[PDB]
Amino acid sequence: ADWEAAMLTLLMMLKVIEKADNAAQVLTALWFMALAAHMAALATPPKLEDKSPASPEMIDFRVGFEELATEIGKAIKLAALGKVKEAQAAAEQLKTTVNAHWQKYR
Amino acid sequence: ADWEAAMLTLLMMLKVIEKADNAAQVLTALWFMALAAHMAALATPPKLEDKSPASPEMIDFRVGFEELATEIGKAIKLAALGKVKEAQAAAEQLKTTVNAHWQKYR
Amino acid sequence: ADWEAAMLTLLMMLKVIEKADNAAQVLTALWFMALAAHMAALATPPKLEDKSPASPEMIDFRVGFEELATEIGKAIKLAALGKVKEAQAAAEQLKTTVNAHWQKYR
Ligand SMILES: [Zn+2]
Repeated sequence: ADWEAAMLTLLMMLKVIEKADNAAQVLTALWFMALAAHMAALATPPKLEDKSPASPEMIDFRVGFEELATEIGKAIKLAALGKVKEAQAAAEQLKTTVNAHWQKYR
Repeated sequence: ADWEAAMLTLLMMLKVIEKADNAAQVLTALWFMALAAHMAALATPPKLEDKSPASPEMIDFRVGFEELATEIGKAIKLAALGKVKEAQAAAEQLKTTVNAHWQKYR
Repeated sequence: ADWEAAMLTLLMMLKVIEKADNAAQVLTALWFMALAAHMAALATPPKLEDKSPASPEMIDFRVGFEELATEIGKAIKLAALGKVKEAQAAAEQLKTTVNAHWQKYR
C-alpha cells in the first residue's frame, strides 16, 4: 500500500465504526485500520520522498503510525470484549490522531 | 494492535470458521487470523513488558506467533483450493496452538 | 501465511474486484490483496527453500512482492476516492504482475 490510501482507509473505517451496530462490525473495521496503519508505517509519504531514511522527519512520520496503531489496539481490545460503545468512543478519539497525522504530511 | 486484542481476535475468527459455510467465509477469516498473528508478533505481551528485546522469554513469545502463522498459512492454502472441511479441521487444530500461546502469556 | 496461499488469495480477490459494484467492495478486496502481498513478502517460496537469504533469487522474490504492493496501493487510492472503474482497470493490470510473479516461482 501507499500513504494517502492508508489515510483515506482509516477515515472511511472510522466512519463505518461511527455507524456500526454489533461488535463484529466494529472489530473487523478496527482490524482494517490496524492493517492500514501498518502499511503506512512501511510507506513513504508525500512530504519527504527523498529525505534520509534516518532523517528525523522520516522516522517521526513512522513513530506517528506506531502511535496510531497503539490506540487502534486499545479500541480492538474493547470491541472484542463486547464493549461496543466504549470502542466507538475510543475510535472517535482515534480520529484526532488520524487527522493530525494526515495534515502534517499532506 | 496489541496482544490480547490479537488473541481474542484469533479466538473469534476460529469460532466463525467453526460456523462457516463456503470457502470465502473460511478464507477471509483465516486472513484476519494471519493479520492478528502478525500484529501480535509485533506486540509486547503482558508477562514481559520490561524484559530485554533479546531476552529468551521475549523472542520465544514471537517465535510462538511465527509458529502460529505457519499453521494459519496451511489452513489458508486449503481454503483457497476449496477444501473447506480440510481447512476447518486445520483450524480446529490451530485452536491448540492459539490457546497454549494464550495461557502462557496471560 | 505461506506463499501459494497468498498467490491464490491475490487471484481470488482480483476476481472479486472484477465482479464488484461499489467502492467499498473494491477497497476491502484491495486491502486483502495488500495483506496477502505483505505476508508473501515475509514468506519463503517453493523454488528456493534452502537458498541463501542474501541469494539474488531469494531477495528478488521479495522485491517482486514489494513491486506488486506498490501497484496495489495505486489501486487502493483510486478506490478510496470513489474512482471505481479506474481502480478496476488498475486491478486488471495488476493481474499481469500477479501471474508473472506466480509462474516464476511455481
Ligand atoms: Zn508487517
